[PDB]
Amino acid sequence: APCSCDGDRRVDCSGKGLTAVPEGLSAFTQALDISMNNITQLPEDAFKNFPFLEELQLAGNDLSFIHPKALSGLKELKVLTLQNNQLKTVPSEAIRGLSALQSLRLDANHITSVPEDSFEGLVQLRHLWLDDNSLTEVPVHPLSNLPTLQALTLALNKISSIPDFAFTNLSSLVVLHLHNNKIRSLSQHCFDGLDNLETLDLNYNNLGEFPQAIKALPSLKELGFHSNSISVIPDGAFDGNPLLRTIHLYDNPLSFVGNSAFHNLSDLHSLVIRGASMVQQFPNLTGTVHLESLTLTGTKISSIPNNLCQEQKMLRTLDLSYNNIRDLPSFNGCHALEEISLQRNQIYQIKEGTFQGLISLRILDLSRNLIHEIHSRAFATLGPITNLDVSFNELTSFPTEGLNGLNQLKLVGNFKLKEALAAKDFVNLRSLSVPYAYQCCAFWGSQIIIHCTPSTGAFKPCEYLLGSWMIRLTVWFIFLVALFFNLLVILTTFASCLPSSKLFIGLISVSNLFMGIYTGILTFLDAVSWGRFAEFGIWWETGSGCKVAGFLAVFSSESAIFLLMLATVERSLSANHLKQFRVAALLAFLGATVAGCFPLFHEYSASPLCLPFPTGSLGFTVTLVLLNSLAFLLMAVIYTKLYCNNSQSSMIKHVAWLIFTNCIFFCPVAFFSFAPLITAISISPEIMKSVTLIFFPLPACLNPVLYVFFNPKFKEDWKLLK
Repeated sequence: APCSCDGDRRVDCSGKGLTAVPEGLSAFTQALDISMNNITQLPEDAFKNFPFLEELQLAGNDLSFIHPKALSGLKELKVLTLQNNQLKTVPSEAIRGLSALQSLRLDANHITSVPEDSFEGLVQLRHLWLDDNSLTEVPVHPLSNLPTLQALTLALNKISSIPDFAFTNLSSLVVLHLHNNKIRSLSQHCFDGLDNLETLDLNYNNLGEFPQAIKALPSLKELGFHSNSISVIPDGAFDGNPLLRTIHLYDNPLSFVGNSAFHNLSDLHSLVIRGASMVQQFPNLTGTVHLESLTLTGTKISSIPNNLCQEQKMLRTLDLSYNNIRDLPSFNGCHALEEISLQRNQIYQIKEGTFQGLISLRILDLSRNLIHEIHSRAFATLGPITNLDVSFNELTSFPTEGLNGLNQLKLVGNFKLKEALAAKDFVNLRSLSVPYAYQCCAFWGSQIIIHCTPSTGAFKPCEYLLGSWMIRLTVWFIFLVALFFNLLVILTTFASCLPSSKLFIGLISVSNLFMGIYTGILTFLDAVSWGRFAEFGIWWETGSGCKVAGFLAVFSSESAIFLLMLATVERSLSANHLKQFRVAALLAFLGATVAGCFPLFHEYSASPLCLPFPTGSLGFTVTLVLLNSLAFLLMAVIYTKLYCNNSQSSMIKHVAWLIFTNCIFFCPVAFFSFAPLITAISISPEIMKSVTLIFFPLPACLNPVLYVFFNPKFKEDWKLLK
């Protein structure tokens, strides 16, 4: 086939790379399609062989120059297309005989300018396209020869401004597109004569002032000018546009908006305003009763008018975030509204009648406010609510009537909400997020799974504080032994009436007795609250008892590591000083106090075991660990010198055993104290909590044991005591 064909008397020579006009075709060819080839010019009477031509298509052909008699002879074709070409100037002297055109597609061309005598004889054209071009000005004079043009596009060009009386002859214009353009300014009377204009396009431009000249476009129904540089919509700017019904103005530096500028718009269907910070009061909405959305964000208004919902009967979406509203009105008569999103405001209270008559509500966003009280019956009138977001407020008690269908609930940030909510009034709940991890223990941490957020575990226990009945029974002996044997050592040491060795041993017995007092407090708490801990956990962690428990635990643990680093400096120094060793044993019992009194003011609240480093803030924990490690290193370094260096032989043996036991028993706690750094090969918190719970009070359990059944001076002093 010289050239691919079809059965509707049409030749479709696409995809062939012709270098000339096809020949030998039928004289009855209805449409000549020769697109996507490589011909650059046509001789005269190139299309004389086709007297009955209607649809000529040579787009994507890359024409360069046209002979001013080649296209002649076509006195009856309809649509001419020459896009994706490189025509520098319009065939103005060649389109004179093209008197039967209906659409001239000269877009996607290299047109830089049109001549004055263009568009003559085209009295039947309907569509004009000059898109993706390089025209510097609007062709006013040539456009004057188009009295019946129906749709004109002038976008993607290099025009900077449109002068006055530049569009009078286009009496049948209906579509005007000027997007991705550079025009900056326009005159008062530039747009006159377009009485039939219905859709106007000006977006993606740079007009710095409101195009007030739109007062003469009565038939405008779509108005898009978004992504511009406008900052004030004046007062009364849409008087001449009553049939208008869709405004586009988003992404602009709108700073101020007039109070009565949005009135008498009966066909408006949407309204979005974000960033008008200079607006102080709610706009006048008289005459606009068919609107479906009000998105007023970034504004300083303070009071919702008390009758929007008796006038806007078709409202569906209400978004008033990022405002300064303080008082909320009655929402009765808002039947079709389903998208209330009042957030980032200054509302402080919710009344009974605030949310009455809302039968179609489905979304609520009352977060980031200062609501301190909510009525019990407030939510009893609502219908099929699904989302309720009240997080990050100042609530103390949460009503529960009429919230059985809440699919998703959010409550985080209400720190003063101590009361624990029940699981009977939220049977149809899918996602919950509460202020304290122990309020989640009542939804179980059937068919579907809730997903609580502050998450429970073993360092935030939900039934037992200690663990199984093995960690329980061993903490009960470490308490009994550390109490009774320490009391016995104190009694025999400080009631025989001392040298500077015996006094130090008695003081390390006092600081072990206080540690035993701390672990006893822990086991009584576990015992009282057996079988349930949610009831007592909130009262314990946010209470004041945890402060005393932590004070005793840290004080007993660091007053016995500095009273054993001063007892190695009294043996190395026997290789005089009764006064000084007695005034340095007060500065060890008062230096210890500072550390505990300290975490009490600046923490003891990240575990129920009330310690500072079971887990680890990167403050007190790392400092305690570093100080204890250096003291133990120096303690061994000092004794190492004495190691290489009667009653003196018996005391040396006792202090060496004390230092070995205390060094050995401390390594598990130090090693597992750095849990986040190494995760202990993804060790379970339950397992490591156990070992940091048993092995921590252990050293202050055999110090008075080792000393009472294996040291010569305990026998003698016992006998001088009877």
